[PDB]
Amino acid sequence: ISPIFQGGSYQLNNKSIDISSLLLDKLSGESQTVVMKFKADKPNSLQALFGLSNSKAGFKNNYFSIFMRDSGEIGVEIRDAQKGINYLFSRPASLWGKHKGQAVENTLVFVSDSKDKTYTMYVNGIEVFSETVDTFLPISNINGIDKATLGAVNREGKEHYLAKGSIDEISLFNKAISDQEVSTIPLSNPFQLIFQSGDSTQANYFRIPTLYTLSSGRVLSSIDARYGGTHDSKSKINIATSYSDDNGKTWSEPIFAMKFNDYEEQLVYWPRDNKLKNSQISGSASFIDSSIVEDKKSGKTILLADVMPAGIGNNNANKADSGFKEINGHYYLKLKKNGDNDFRYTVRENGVVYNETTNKPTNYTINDKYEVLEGGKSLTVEQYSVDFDSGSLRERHNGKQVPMNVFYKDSLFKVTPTNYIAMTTSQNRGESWEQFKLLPPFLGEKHNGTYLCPGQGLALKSSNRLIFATYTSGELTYLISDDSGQTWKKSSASIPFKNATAEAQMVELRDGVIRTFFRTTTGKIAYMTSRDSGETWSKVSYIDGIQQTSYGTQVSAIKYSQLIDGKEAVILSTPNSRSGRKGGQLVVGLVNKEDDSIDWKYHYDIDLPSYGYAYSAITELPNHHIGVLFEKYDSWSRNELHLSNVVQYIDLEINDLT
Ligand SMILES: Cc1cccc(CNCCS(=O)(=O)O)c1
Repeated sequence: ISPIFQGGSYQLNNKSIDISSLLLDKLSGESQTVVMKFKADKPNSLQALFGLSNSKAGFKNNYFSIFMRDSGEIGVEIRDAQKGINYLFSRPASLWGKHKGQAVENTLVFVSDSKDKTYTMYVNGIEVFSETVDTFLPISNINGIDKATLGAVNREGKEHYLAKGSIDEISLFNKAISDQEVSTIPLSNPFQLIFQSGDSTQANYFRIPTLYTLSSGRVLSSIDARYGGTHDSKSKINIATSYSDDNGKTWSEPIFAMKFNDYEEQLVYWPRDNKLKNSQISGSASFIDSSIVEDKKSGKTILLADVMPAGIGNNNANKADSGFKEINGHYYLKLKKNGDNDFRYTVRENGVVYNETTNKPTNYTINDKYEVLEGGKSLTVEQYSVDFDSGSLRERHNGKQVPMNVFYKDSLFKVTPTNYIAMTTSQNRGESWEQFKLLPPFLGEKHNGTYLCPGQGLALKSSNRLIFATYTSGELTYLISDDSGQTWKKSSASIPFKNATAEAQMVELRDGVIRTFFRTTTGKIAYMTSRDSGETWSKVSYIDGIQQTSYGTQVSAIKYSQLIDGKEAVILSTPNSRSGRKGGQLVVGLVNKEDDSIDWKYHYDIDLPSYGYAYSAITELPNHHIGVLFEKYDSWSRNELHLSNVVQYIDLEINDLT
């Protein structure tokens, strides 16, 4: 259908534009669609892009508006005082501001549908809200409407919510266009989605992106596929992967590298209201925090992730037990059988479940998949599904049986409720993944395991050494293998922090010289250096010129392959901010060969200082461009939980950065 109104090249410089004569007498019926292509690289704190209002005295709360905040939030108000209706819908972190230093044209599609009593907002190809009401209010049917306005809302004859930006195109339709029709509206996105709502994972949310370039040129990515909102475990979370064989231009339909089946994989819209947003899937096993490395010698790709048994996360992680028992200098996974008050069982060699009280083996064994078998026959449990239909979250048996896994809540045998580390491999560069194995304890029997640093592992260029960084209280604990990850050893490196979330990433500055950048509690990114390929580690220093928050955020890093201003180059990706997770930057450092110090010379703003930027992953693509996959929102803020499609991918070239 044609538009009833179509206009453009409107400059909003804190002066509203009156289009009432053009538009108001065209509006008819109760369903409308607004399509609007706009820029705002210097928004005011709070501004309206489009307004429909009763401007008369005493009717200040009769208007429709499409508004944004300088935090990147978008929303609408639909108010009529006489009808006693005051509707506000919005979603934080829905906008782009800048890309490569040019203002981004955001494509906004708002559908006001009177038949379905539903308001739907799309921005840059992403539905950010869809709200159904019991009492629909057509944006046209607001009492006494007499003004149509761009860049403000006219209330009692005055400009409210004055805007700074521009509207390249605006069109209105006296129809609620279909989801199908919306999909055909052309976009001007600076970004790409690799993982997204409705893909093969069926997770509505995603966190903790990774990126790694394989020697064949294939680019690999892993991520937390988060089902129960964006909450850290406890929840249901699988690890998913996707690859690109064309320098990041297109990406495979994702598959799982790590998954549990105790709970169904469900696409669920998690409540964002204050009473309910902290609802948590509370009985599901899960993974969290993946890290990737490629082993030159075997050609295998290796992926590690944290593992958590049902119910269990960071809060209630057994911080006094590794979950293994030492016997004769060997480690065995402890088990608790349904009905005991203690862990009276171990998984010895060949999965054989073994009674520790009697030292007699049982008729039960554990297969490669951590599944339970009795006399060689495989036991099952009934799966759970979740729903908010009763008003609050319910976790209910769903009728489907799945193999009994010792990480599950309904399992006859259960592991110790603490965090573990799992490892899987792919022989086909991420077209499929093996069953994972648990890594052994490194810090000992009574020490609960370390925490994987998400992102990349490090493959030393001049040898077969593989290193995965992990953290725990008071130290980083690097995991080192020289035999394609068959066996691992630890290299501990003390840090001056207790209970720090010390997510660390490494770059190889030259052959045998590793620098690790890590998150702290001080507001500065820290670093340490190894010169013997990770055997031993320097004292901690800190970077000046970049700010993080007191709680800090993960930082991603690569050694760039090409000299810049004639010097070795490292690239860092991080929020640059002491207030929140925003102001994303790539920072380019030039190495000083006389002392391996780094001059941080170029700062590249991914988008506005006020727009969200959290965890990230960077990689040098085979064409020497830079790929960035990142949380484009504040993943710390309690106001920005459970947003869909905010992990986004962009392509940069070095000259953009400098
Ligand atoms: C439950 C859990 C397991 C392993 C690691 C973590 C850390 N979560 C950090 C993410 S953030 O800084 O809170 O955004 C949590």
